[PDB]
Formats: sequence, structure tokens, C-alpha cells
Amino acid sequence: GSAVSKTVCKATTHEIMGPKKKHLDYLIQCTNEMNVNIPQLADSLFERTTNSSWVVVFKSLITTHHLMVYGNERFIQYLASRNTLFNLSNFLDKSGLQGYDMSTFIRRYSRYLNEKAVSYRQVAFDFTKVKRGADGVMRTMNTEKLLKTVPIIQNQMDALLDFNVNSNELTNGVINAAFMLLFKDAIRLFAAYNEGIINLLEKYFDMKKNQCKEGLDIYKKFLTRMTRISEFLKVAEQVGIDRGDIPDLSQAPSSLLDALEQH
Amino acid sequence: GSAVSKTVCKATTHEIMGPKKKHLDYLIQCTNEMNVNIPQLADSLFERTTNSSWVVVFKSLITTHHLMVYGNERFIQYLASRNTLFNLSNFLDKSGLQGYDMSTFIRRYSRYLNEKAVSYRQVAFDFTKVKRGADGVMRTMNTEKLLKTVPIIQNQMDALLDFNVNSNELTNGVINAAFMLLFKDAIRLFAAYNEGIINLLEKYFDMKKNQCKEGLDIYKKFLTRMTRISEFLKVAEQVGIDRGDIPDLSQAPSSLLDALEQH
Repeated sequence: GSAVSKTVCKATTHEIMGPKKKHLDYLIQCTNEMNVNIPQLADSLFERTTNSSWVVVFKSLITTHHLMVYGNERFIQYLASRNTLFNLSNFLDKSGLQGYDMSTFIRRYSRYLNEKAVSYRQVAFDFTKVKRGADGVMRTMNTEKLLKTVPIIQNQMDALLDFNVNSNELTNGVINAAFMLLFKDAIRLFAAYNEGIINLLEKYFDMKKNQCKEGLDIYKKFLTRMTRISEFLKVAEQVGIDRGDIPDLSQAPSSLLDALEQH
Repeated sequence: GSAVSKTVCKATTHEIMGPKKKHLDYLIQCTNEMNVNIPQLADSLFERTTNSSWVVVFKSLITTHHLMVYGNERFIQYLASRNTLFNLSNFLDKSGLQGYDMSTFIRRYSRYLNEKAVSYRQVAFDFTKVKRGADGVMRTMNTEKLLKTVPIIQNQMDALLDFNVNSNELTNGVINAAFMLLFKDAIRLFAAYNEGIINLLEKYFDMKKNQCKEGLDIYKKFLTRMTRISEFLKVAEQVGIDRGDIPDLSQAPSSLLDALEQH
């Protein structure tokens, strides 16, 4: 309460670095306690985003992202049940050049976080967290739900990629902390997008005619998203990310010749 | 051979970024093939380090580190069996300011890589890679070997920490790629140092008198290394590393009161 609200302030000070690990771990514990009131924790994070300073606002977004990724699932479930989330579409801090330059990334980051919650609301699970493989959701999903879902992943992916940063813009610790989290979400979201496409291909011959047409349209849009993903991971390579963590994309884009099973 | 030697050159071009993932994956496969001659692969990497340019030299070091971490164990085994490794103690590239500033990090990085090989030679396993826990090497090791080993970890740790970089010096993609690998080694080396201390404490009352004195000296030096580690991880926090990857140090430094079981 007061201990919750004070930690939120400590994670969002004016200092030019991402939120400290010590404050983040306390918040994460907060989400795991049945007696903590989630909505009050969320609301203190929204209030910080009405601040006029870019640093405060960006750190509040980053703390929110970190809780969505490492926190108990009850946090993202609450976020997804609201009707309005971040409204920072017109944010502009003009107090200094850094301000002007960071304002754009704030707009774009906040839109990604909104879309992450909206996707949870739509399908009732977190694409980043579910079982992968052959025994896992994305892969073992009936043809109806699949056709429904894949387009939601694609939308979340597009918002993630519109962050559109270049290596030479990663110049302070606040934006770099954002990027590292975005990187983690990007790799897991790709894994799930890929798994879904694998299911599609598996089932794309045994299916109705109009289905196979929705199908085709997804594979279609997946191949252009593949290209964008590769540009994103190349920023990651330029910045110095351990090449062991970067996933190998040499996988599933040759079969565009079912654009004729519409025999 | 020629395909091996050409990839080594591609990983070590003059471009200001770490070695590309595509070249690194090929080399890693090279280490896993029984027919590849390891010594010739190693020697091409040493030759690149006689180049006059800081960029070539740093990338050759980074490629070497990456192979020691992700490659087959036969690579580090060969490195450890030589008598001389890197000799870059006097390296200085004066062609430009970046040169002067990067030369120091090259000296320090190359010393760390030498000590990593020498430690493998001394104990016949990689501290970074062995089973952790309660069923694992560091932990289930007789009192004699333990007293022998812990001081080797400490030495490798010290060399790692002498890299001594600050956040504001991480300004290009070559040094940042080095740092990310150093970060990975640091966290695993700490885990193993910690596990060893846990074993010590476990066995430090049931042991001979002179033993308990060597013992005491290690715990002694571990507590000051704890402090240095914490400064290192704080650079990592400043730069923006995902706080989920940074380990929690709130663990094993209160018992300095066996400095009296020398009753």
C-alpha cells in the first residue's frame, strides 16, 4: 500500500537508468501475494505516466513491461480487463533534446504494451509463456481456433516491430532496458508464430476451401513479417547481444506453392 | 581448411561490430566435427591477433571466447595444452583515438582468456559448465581437492574483474559484444565459487587444524570478491541488462565467526 506505492516511486525516479533490480524484485513479489490489491498497484504506475518528464514516464512503462513478463499472471489479467490502458499517443517532453528524441520511443513502446494486453484479452493466454514444442498449445490447436489466433499474434508482432529503433539510437540506459525486454518478447513471439504456421501447413490440405484461403493469407503475411524480424535481430547483433541468444531463422518459407491447391 | 580459414577472416573483418552470428555458428560446427583439425583453426585465430588494427584483434579475441563457451570441449582442451597463448600485453593501436582507448581493454580481455585456459589445464574441467546444485562437482567434492580448487576459481574471477569497464565506456559494438560474454562467464563463475564456499562451511568444523586455516583464508578472500562482483553487476544494471538475468546476491557472508574455531 504505502510500501507498494513508495516502491513504485523508487522504480520511477528521475535518474537516467532503468528501474533498479531491487525495486523490481519487490514488485514482482507483490504480484504473487493474494492479499495485495492489484488495481491499486496498477494505478500508481498509470499515475506516474502523467508526469511531464520522459525519464519518469519511460521507466513506468518499463516497470509495467517487466511485471507483465516476470510477475504473476494475475497482473496482466487485470490489465487486460480494463477498457483504457496507456494514452500517450501525443506525449512530447520538450525540455531538452534527449526529451524530444525519447518522446517518439515512448509513444511507440506504450502502443506495444496496449496491444500486449489486448491480445491477452482476446485469446485468454500469453503467447510468450505457453508450452512450446509438439505437446504445446500453439501446435496442438484445432483448425478453427488456429485460424482465429494466428492473426492476433501477427498484430502483436507488428506493434512490437514498429518500435523501429536503430543501433545508433540506443544511447542511454533507459531506452536500452526497454530494448532488452522487447528482444525477449520478440524471440518468444516468433517461436509461437512459427509453431502456428507449422500447424497450418500440417492441416492446410485436409481443410475446407474458404479456410484454405484465409490460411493462404496468413502464410502470405508471415513471409513479409519474417523479413522484418530479421532486420530487428540484426540491430540486436550490431549492439552486441550474445549470438547464442539470437535464434536461427532458416525455417519454413519455401512452400508458397499451395497458392495453387486452389485447383 | 581453406573453408575454415576464410570463415575466420570473415569473423574478423575490419568492420566495427562483433563477429556475425552466421560465421560464429559455422565455426562452432567446425569444432564439433571429428575430422576438423583444431590446431589449424586455433592458429588462424592467433594470426589474426598479430594484426596492427584494434578492431581485427578484438574480434579475434571475441571469436575465441565465443568458441570456448559454445564450442565442443575439444577446443578449450587444445588451448589449455599449449604453453603460450595470447601475448598482447603491450598492444597499442595509435591510429586514432578509438584505437588508443580500446587498446587497454584488449590487454585486459586477452589476459582473462589466458587465465581461462590455464584454469582448465589445472583442474581438468570448465568451472562455467559443470553440474550445479547438490548433486554437482563443486558441491560434492572431498575436502582435499576443494581446498585446492577454490583458489583457482578466485584467480580466474580476479582476471575477469580486472576488465574494469564503466558504463560510459561501452560505446561501440565490439566492446559491447565482449562485455556480454564476460557477463555470462561472471554469473556462472560466481555460482561455482558460491557452491564451493557452501561445501567449505559444511565441512569447516569437521576438519584438521591447518586445513581450517587455509579454509579461513579463502572465505576471507571470497568476502572481498563479493564486493567487487556487486560493482560489476551494477554496471550491467546501468547498461540495461534484463534484471531477470542478474543474479541475486543475498547469500552466505555473515558467519565470519569461525575465525575463532581456532580455539
